[PDB]
Amino acid sequence: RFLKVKNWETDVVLTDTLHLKSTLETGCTEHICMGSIMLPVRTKDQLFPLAKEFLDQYYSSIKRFGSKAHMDRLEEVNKEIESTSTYQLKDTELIYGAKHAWRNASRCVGRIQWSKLQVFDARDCTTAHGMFNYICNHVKYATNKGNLRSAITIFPQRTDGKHDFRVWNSQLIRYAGYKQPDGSTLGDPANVQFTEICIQQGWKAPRGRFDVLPLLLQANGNDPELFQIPPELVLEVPIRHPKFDWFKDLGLKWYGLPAVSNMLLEIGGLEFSACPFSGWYMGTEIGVRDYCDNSRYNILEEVAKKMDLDMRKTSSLWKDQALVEINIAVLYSFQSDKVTIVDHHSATESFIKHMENEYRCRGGCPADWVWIVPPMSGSITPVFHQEMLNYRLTPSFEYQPDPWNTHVWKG
Amino acid sequence: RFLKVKNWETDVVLTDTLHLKSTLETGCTEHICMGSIMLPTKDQLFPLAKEFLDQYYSSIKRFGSKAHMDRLEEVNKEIESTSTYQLKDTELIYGAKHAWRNASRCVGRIQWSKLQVFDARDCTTAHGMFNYICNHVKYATNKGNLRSAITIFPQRTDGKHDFRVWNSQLIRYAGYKQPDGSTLGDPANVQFTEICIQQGWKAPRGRFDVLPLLLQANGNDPELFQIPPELVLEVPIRHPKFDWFKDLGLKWYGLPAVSNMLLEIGGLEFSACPFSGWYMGTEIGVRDYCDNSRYNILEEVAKKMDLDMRKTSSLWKDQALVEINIAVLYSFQSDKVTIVDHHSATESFIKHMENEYRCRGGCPADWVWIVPPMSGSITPVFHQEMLNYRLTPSFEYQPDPWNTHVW
Ligand code: HEM
Ligand code: HEM
Ligand SMILES: CC(C)(C)ONC(=N)/N=C/CC[C@H](N)C(=O)O
Ligand SMILES: CC(C)(C)ONC(=N)/N=C/CC[C@H](N)C(=O)O
Ligand SMILES: C[C@H](O)[C@H](O)[C@H]1CNc2nc(N)[nH]c(=O)c2N1
Ligand SMILES: C[C@H](O)[C@H](O)[C@H]1CNc2nc(N)[nH]c(=O)c2N1
Ligand SMILES: [Zn+2]
Repeated sequence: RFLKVKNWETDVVLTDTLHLKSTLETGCTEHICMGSIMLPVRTKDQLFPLAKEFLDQYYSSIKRFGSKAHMDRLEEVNKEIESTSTYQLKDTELIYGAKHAWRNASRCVGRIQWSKLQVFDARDCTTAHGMFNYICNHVKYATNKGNLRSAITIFPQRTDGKHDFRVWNSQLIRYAGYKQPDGSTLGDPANVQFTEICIQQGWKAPRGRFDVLPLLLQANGNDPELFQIPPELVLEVPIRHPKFDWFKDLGLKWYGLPAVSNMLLEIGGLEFSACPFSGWYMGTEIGVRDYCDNSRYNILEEVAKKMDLDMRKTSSLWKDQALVEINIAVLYSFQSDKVTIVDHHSATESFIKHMENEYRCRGGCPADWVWIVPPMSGSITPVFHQEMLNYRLTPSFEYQPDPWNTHVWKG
Repeated sequence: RFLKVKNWETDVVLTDTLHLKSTLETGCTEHICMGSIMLPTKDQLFPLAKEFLDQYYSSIKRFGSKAHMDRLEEVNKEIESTSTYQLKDTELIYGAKHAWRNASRCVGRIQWSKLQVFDARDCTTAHGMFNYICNHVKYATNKGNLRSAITIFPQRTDGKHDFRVWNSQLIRYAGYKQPDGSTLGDPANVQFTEICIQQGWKAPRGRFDVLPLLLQANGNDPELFQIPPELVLEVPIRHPKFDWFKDLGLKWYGLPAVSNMLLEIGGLEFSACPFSGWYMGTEIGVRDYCDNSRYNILEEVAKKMDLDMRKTSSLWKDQALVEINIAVLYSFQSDKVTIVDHHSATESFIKHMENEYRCRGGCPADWVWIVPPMSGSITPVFHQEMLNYRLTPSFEYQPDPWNTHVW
């Protein structure tokens, strides 16, 4: 079966055959579309087919399908599964797998870069202090003094589900949030619960508006331990505006390295529950979502006030005006400090070229429109006008429950 | 089978049960989501009529009453005898209001119960269609105080006597390709404009020419008619702070009136059912003005503002976009023509969704269409999970009649 997608701006039609290789479910049926829903211990039984599927994919990628080397590796993995009930990936397969999980990540607009990912193998790690050291190294390598380099660090895979490696932080670098007794929040409201955990674990909080959170790291199913990332390793950018000189007096800054640390990487049926990965920011992530969501720093009012916009009626589009100015400031600030950032026009234009390339060479590109379209100026970006098909390919990044909801405390 | 939708800004969770009555299919499967794709007999008819009459009698609290049974009996008799049936006025009005209520792509549905339904099932000629349409235009326009309306022409019979309005909206601007290679007027309408010219329209060959109506009665060849200019309320576009903005010479029409969809009620198909409400500002200022394949005016506006257009990261497009949209709203408001901004409309839709969840058990909604085409995440609909499913009565797409019609 072939499926066609059309761009309604250009009339370019593309044909998808890659969706035939999709195995996992979407959440949708013939009777309900769940496309806007945010979120819609294995036996040998299920493990060998998943491993075989993966190694067939790997050996095809390297022009070695059906080779002696291919056959010997299936045999070796099969015996390892029946003998030990799991298996170990070769380094080459781990690299291939991690790059493909990114290539397959349908919510990711940055995937033109997928083949340039630095994979750090941390599968020899055994303790939280060991995890801390690997994570400092990733941050320093990825940051590269502002010339950001995409990277992933991969800790040991799940075994019995009782010995999991987890990074409890949702990102390696994030700011603390504090709920005040009057009901207001200081800092980032998204991180209040996590910040309360850290404090309970013994972090002494500076209690300001941009406190970089400590790492909370669980090795081998043990209780997590706290570590402060060396401040000299945390690159930050003070936010100012090219024309408005009062903008700096808002006291805003943000960190340069966006590093997702709470997802699960699945490769060939193996589950890597700690696999922090990092790229670089698209400006709207900070300027639209982190600053202007009502449930985040919520700075629209204060900015619009300073601009003396007409705030008595929404139809003045005061929020829209302030929104654009904030986003100019974020891009200006990062570019001026020589910290890698991409604007939403450049990023979406690149994605469309990536997507067309993938259709030609791969037969498809799964993509989640809801996530790919930027949270401001949607229809003046080419992706708004592009029909996409969303389906799930493995290797993949997957959500997993927050570890505080499932952890068995040792004491 | 019982489904939750969460708002991520407010944490409010709603439970959807209404989807279980979903009839038509979505295009999606368990393997693939098609959420962003724009267009994914006697024995057939009786269950459809029954399903509809059942929800109708339920709505007037008369389910299982004799009057309910008797109507079902009568229609069954009528289908058996005539192969079709005729809706009572009460059913027709209920059906059209509900087709709007069920429109998953419509952010304006808080208004769904206030719909003036004009029964045109007695219409027989293109001239009668023109008459009904002028009356709808004048009624809905109401000197700028717009009122929602639908006009319903006769239902499909054997399918070779279809009533159709060939136009995609009652009021739109012409488009002409030039020797230049550029396009004058609205490029969306270039093809329909050619069809009009080939049918005999003398086009005045300008940027904002109101197109003539091309009306097909009774499967006959369609015919041209000019809407009385005095019935077409238009708005010149100026800006509350930029004096040069009026120099661009932009205008738009006050009445958005979709005229190419098919209304399905109780299995009956109404192939000509033009309907109208009023504009949300972004439809004109973001889509009609700034789409690359529409009037595409961002470049000209940015220049006049003297923005740095050397690099995408200055956000010059985004800046001009906001200004264009301020100017659309200001202009309609100044001229006392109903318009709604995207903040107000989306806020209303959230309130409507809650009402529907509470009173009906859900609200089919298509997030891809509901979230405005600018400033998505600063509107509350961005953060609201929505379930998309197909309920009937419904408005459906149908093929353009020039691809179907036999001359
Ligand atoms: C290279 C620079 C990159 C840019 C500009 C980029 C851009 C983005 C953006 C804007 C989102 C949506 C984020 C949000 O709204 O929270 C995203 C999601 C995602 N990206 Fe990329 N990305 C990049 C690199 C990567 C890398 C290196 C990986 C993994 C190796 C990755 C995997 C994903 C995944 C798994 C998601 C979905 C996360 C979720 O569901 O919350 N990205 N990316
Ligand atoms: C009262 C004022 C109304 C407002 C502000 C409103 C708002 C909108 C908006 C912004 C769209 C998306 C249009 C587009 O992007 O092309 C839409 C689509 C839709 N609306 Fe409403 N609407 C209103 C009245 C109505 C009425 C009176 C009906 C039917 C009786 C209706 C049925 C629909 C349908 C069927 C669509 C989807 C059409 C398509 O797929 O192209 N609307 N509406
Ligand atoms: C971590 C990752 C995906 C590799 O980098 N990509 C990226 N630009 N952003 C991902 C999430 C960042 C999040 N939106 C934030 O604003 O902190
Ligand atoms: C009833 C009706 C016609 C849907 O009104 N709704 C509306 N505000 N617009 C719908 C389509 C109009 C189209 N987006 C336009 O910008 O011309
Ligand atoms: C409910 C809805 O799916 C949710 O708000 C999504 C919308 N699209 C998004 N897109 C991106 N990139 N990131 C997000 O957090 C979201 N949030
Ligand atoms: C490809 C994509 O589905 C298409 O561009 C849609 C996106 N969302 C939309 N939303 C509305 N309200 N109107 C539209 O025309 C579209 N176009
Ligand atoms: Zn779907």
